[PDB]
Amino acid sequence: MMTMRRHLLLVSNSTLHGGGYLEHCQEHILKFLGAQVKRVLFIPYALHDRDAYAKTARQKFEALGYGLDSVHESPDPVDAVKKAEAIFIGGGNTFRLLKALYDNDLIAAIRKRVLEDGVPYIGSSAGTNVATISINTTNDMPIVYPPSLKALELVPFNINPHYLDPDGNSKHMGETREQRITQYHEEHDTPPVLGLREGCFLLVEGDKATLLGITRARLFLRGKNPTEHEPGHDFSFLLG
Amino acid sequence: MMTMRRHLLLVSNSTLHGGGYLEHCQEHILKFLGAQVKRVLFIPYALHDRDAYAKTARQKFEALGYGLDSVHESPDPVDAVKKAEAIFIGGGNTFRLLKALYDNDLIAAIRKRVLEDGVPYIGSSAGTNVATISINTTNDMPIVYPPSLKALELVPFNINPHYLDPDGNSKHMGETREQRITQYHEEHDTPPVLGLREGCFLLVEGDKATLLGITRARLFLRGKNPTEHEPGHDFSFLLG
Ligand SMILES: N[C@@H](CC(=O)O)C(=O)O
Ligand SMILES: N[C@@H](CC(=O)O)C(=O)O
Ligand SMILES: [Ca+2]
Ligand SMILES: [Ca+2]
Repeated sequence: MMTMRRHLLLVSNSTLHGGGYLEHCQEHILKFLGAQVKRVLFIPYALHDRDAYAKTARQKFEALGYGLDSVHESPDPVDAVKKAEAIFIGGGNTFRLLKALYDNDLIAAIRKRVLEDGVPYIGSSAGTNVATISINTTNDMPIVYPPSLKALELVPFNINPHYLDPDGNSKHMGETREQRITQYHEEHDTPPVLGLREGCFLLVEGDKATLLGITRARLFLRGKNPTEHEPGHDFSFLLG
Repeated sequence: MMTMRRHLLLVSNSTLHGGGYLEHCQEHILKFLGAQVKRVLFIPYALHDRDAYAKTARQKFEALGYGLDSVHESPDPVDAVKKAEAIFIGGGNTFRLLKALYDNDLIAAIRKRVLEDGVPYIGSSAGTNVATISINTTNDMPIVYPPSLKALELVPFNINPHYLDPDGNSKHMGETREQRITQYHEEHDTPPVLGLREGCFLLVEGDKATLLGITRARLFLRGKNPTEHEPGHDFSFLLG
């Protein structure tokens, strides 16, 4: 089971407006990884310029006291995952990210490292999407075609990051985020969808899940009214 | 070739705020279908309640002087397409729509009816997406998984419907529509992306294409600055 093995920090978004990269969650990253993790394995696949992405993430994690290895600089990404002390998958285009995880044979390897070996996993945004059962509730454009929407399944429910309340000033006739999720929940056997607004994130420790941050999360359950939850809320019931 | 065979009316959105279903484009529908088309074959697959969707579309098209058959009430959808005088694919969830076109074996049948038999095609929003080479530039959530993102290819370029200018009042850190398309244009061999704002639509007659409506279209070319185009603009250069 998961009880003493699963460690996830699932961030909705990397940056608050006017703030620094990972600044709003930097204390939680520090607590989550702890003092005994020396190096973090970064996965930059969600963005096109992997070199510049790794440089940005390395600057921040080195400022936090961690070395940073990018899997795109490893000659054997599978081996890099098998040796990682901690894994951070950054945001970007979720379809591009998931296809690249499949293309580099990393789905099973990351699953084993996190769920069986207890290696801590950080996701930001698209990296949070691929931590879930599937990317059915990403906001991103399908710029490439992954072989499946199934992802790492580190948790069995879906997440909608960057969750956005409807705009009352708006005459735009496109779907609201809630309307899009409602349509998902018309399809067969779909699981709960956790809408993490920007500024909030989910800490998973075994079979415990906790909302952290400074904003509310909107939970979408199939056939039910959406419910709103304050930082500190216990989401353990979403875990098996 | 296409010169005297292809007839498309590609609408960005069905309804102006405060207006009626297809009201803003109803005159163009009338000119496009003409007086000799008696019945329109409707494809409601983009929405979950196909019965209610067909009822809504039937009310409008009957008010415009056309009978309406919904392919979801046909016992052989392929045969219904082969006999259609005109085809209208309505908006909804583009992934759900495309998967259902594939599931009902309608991609080839619709392609033949439109491109070889000269049958007029109307798309609205998601129905405009599936008229293009692929649905890579839909705004919709991947609530189901079609076998491919390739669509009808009635035109060889991509369309982004409901195109939305960035919000200057907004502190939301999610991608702007332009940022999403730019990422598409980082992938290999991608074609032009026509951003149809709400209120504008594309009329295709053979190898001629014209912007119609009351709003501007933003054209995205790979590696180039986006360009803005007024109603009446000649987009024929996007066609082969
Ligand atoms: N593209 C987003 C993910 C999403 O909104 O689904 C990000 O990684 O920032
Ligand atoms: N879901 C939209 C299509 C899109 O925005 O891509 C519609 O059919 O209205
Ligand atoms: Ca991010
Ligand atoms: Ca529509």
